[PDB]
Amino acid sequence: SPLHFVTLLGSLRKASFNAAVARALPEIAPEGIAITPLGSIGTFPHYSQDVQEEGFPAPVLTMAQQIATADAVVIVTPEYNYSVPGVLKNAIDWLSRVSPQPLAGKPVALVTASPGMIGGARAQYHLRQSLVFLDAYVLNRPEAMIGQVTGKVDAQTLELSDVATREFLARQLDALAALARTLS
Amino acid sequence: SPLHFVTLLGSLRKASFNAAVARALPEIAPEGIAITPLGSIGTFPHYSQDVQEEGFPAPVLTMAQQIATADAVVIVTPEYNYSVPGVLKNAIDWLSRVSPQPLAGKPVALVTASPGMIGGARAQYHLRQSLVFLDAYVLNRPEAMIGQVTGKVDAQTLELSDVATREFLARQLDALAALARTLS
Amino acid sequence: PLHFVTLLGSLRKASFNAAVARALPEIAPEGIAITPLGSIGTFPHYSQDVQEEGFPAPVLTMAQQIATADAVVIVTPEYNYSVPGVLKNAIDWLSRVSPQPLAGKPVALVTASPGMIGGARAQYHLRQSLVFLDAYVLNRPEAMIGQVTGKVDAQTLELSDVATREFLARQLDALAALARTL
Amino acid sequence: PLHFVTLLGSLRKASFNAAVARALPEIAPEGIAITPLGSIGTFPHYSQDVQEEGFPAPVLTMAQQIATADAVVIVTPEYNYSVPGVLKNAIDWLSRVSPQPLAGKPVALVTASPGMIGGARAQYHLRQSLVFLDAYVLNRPEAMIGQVTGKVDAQTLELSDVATREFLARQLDALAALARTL
Ligand SMILES: Cc1cc2nc3c(=O)[nH]c(=O)nc-3n(C[C@H](O)[C@H](O)[C@H](O)COP(=O)(O)O)c2cc1C
Ligand SMILES: Cc1cc2nc3c(=O)[nH]c(=O)nc-3n(C[C@H](O)[C@H](O)[C@H](O)COP(=O)(O)O)c2cc1C
Ligand SMILES: Cc1cc2nc3c(=O)[nH]c(=O)nc-3n(C[C@H](O)[C@H](O)[C@H](O)COP(=O)(O)O)c2cc1C
Ligand SMILES: Cc1cc2nc3c(=O)[nH]c(=O)nc-3n(C[C@H](O)[C@H](O)[C@H](O)COP(=O)(O)O)c2cc1C
Ligand SMILES: [Cl-]
Ligand SMILES: [Cl-]
Repeated sequence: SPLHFVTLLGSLRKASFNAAVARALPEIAPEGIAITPLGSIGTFPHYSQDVQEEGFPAPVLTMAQQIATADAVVIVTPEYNYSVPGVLKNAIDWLSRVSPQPLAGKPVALVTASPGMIGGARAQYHLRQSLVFLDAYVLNRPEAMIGQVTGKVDAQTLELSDVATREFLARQLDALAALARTLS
Repeated sequence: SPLHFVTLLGSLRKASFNAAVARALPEIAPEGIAITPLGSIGTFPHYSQDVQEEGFPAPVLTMAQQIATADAVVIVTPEYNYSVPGVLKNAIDWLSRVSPQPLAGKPVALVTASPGMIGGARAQYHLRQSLVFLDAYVLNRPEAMIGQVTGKVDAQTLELSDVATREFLARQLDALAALARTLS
Repeated sequence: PLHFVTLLGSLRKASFNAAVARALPEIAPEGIAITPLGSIGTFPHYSQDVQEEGFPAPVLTMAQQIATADAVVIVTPEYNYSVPGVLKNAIDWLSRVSPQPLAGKPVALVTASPGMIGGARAQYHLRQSLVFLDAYVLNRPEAMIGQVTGKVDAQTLELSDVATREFLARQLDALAALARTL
Repeated sequence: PLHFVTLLGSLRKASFNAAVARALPEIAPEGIAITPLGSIGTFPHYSQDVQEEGFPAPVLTMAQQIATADAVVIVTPEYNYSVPGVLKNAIDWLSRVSPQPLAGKPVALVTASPGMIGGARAQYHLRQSLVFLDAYVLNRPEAMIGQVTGKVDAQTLELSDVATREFLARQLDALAALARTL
């Protein structure tokens, strides 16, 4: 049983640490699980009910269908102002108005990375609150808060090289895989 | 002592109930307090550190200076997916990177309106969490959650006419005024 | 073939949440037996010192009834925009138990309140603790019983409101489907 | 000319948060007297039934020491991603007091933990209750003492760490400025 996971990325900057983390998920995945990245949340317009009425942005239905046809989603994001980046919450707001709504019943795992010690934990719980409304099924264990990320991805090379973080994340994908196969 | 309050609006749609609420604040204000609306959060680009480096969007510094020169801010917003609209969190993310940062030390009052019973309370507390980081001074009492807003603003005329809601909000501005004069 | 237990967050005899909790066995969908756990009020305040002189008997007892239950329904009021301390104290004791009763446990929440918001805030704080305990907490439908005052007979102390009974039976239906699935 | 009281969220003799709480009077900026409130452990579990037979004596006592204090420093661990039930129980009792001691009260929070996060999650849940109580809770600087194990002498039970003592003295400075301002 080959699973397909897609990753949703909360940062827009080229040198993003969270992006480096996301890029590593596919090389980290345990055999039997392919992982690809979704489109950029940066292509979405700001959510407006007027825009919705005129019609859903193509990039939003694209992301909706890729999530819906995926076996699980891994959300990978920094924490902004003790919460979720507004850009990322904005992508969530759009996906939440689609019918059928793509996150409903969808296995979901969260990963946050910060240069600081909290490792973006404040973000994960606000994001959970929204996901309750969307009826996603978010993995409780293990939680992935990557503090001091600056020390875990080597500079100029962009890559996540920290061995223990790769182990941790690889095991989180396994649990996500097990969660998905159990709601199947 | 004449105070000046500005209002930050969380919805983009023309027929927004929260917009109707905001529009009423100035006619509601107690003598000695002028209230004007800020620019639209819809003119901001998605927050990106790359964009920041190239330079702050003009609409962001505009809003920063209007807030900083204001005696207090009233934030008026719907709740999206049990949290703050991503568009509004995105405007918050931008303002948070300005120097000096405009919300630091700023008296702030929150107002949320929902057609439902919760009246957007889930949003107010997530928004508070962010505002702690920004060092804003957000009014505890009275809290303004306007549930069943559909019944409180008359249709086709756009206006907030519910007498008790106007009283409640007018008294919340007074408390905001008292909070501001006390940090002065 | 399905057994649910109820954990109650108010101690006062005339508690609105207690009324709600008593109706659950009555309105439950057939094939579902729902029984009440013991009172959270018999726990001492958590303390690691006390724990190291062995677990309070009722703590092991409740741990036992939860662990071998198919699901837990937590029915509680909201105190100060959050979970009642006494309820949270129960949850704290249970979280230290030998193997921890709530790991993997299907859970539904029900809050009741005289006010507008119906204990909504309490639920989300509770969800955050349940994450750490690896409980599987039902998303839909959420049960917030605001304006409880008019839905419970002031004498008799039974939730009269028919619509509310029907709603809770549906939440039970959903909680069952969550349990069988997991 | 400034008086702060401390409210402690752990009951265990060898509590890391207790160590932190004892250092506060020592490192306090001159002109600031800091004394400990009574133990939250002497409260019974909240109940409206108990309340209607009059408030537990220690509840009125603590209400009294808080109300006439210039500020409160709440020092507590994090239990299950939230506030310890026993601490929350104290807060629950205080919230019902005659006039409520925390309305308008300047407050700083300090959490300590062996782990990375240092009780961060606890603080934000607590802030949500304090909103309803109209406490004025200091934003900057926030004091999360992660990895507390290495900052407190295992024998002696005093927070040895110099940097941490210096940080807390600054938070006290800030809490004072908040108090004089309000
Ligand atoms: C607007 C803004 C808000 C931020 N808020 C937080 C925060 O609340 N907590 C935190 O640890 N870091 C915060 N940061 C710092 C980010 O954690 C850090 O910039 C991180 O590397 C961004 O992730 P990225 O590298 O994937 O872009 C914030 C940064 C910005 C620009
Ligand atoms: C994407 C989206 C998410 C929403 N989330 C919530 C919610 O969590 N709680 C709620 O009560 N209403 C929610 N609503 C409904 C809004 O409360 C309602 O549409 C409101 O009138 C919008 O405010 P406005 O009239 O100022 O635009 C949501 C609406 C949208 C479009
Ligand atoms: C200490 C305390 C705190 C309370 N906090 C809230 C609150 O934050 N929101 C609310 O709607 N009701 C609050 N209430 C009121 C309860 O919702 C109400 O008393 C309810 O009936 C208690 O549940 P019960 O009837 O099952 O005992 C509080 C009550 C007490 C005693
Ligand atoms: C019931 C319980 C729940 C706990 N939950 C957490 C938690 O969520 N996060 C954390 O970092 N530590 C948690 N801890 C560990 C405490 O942070 C640690 O025991 C700390 O030393 C307690 O504070 P104290 O030393 O002052 O008693 C928990 C401990 C207990 C007993
Ligand atoms: Cl930062
Ligand atoms: Cl809706």
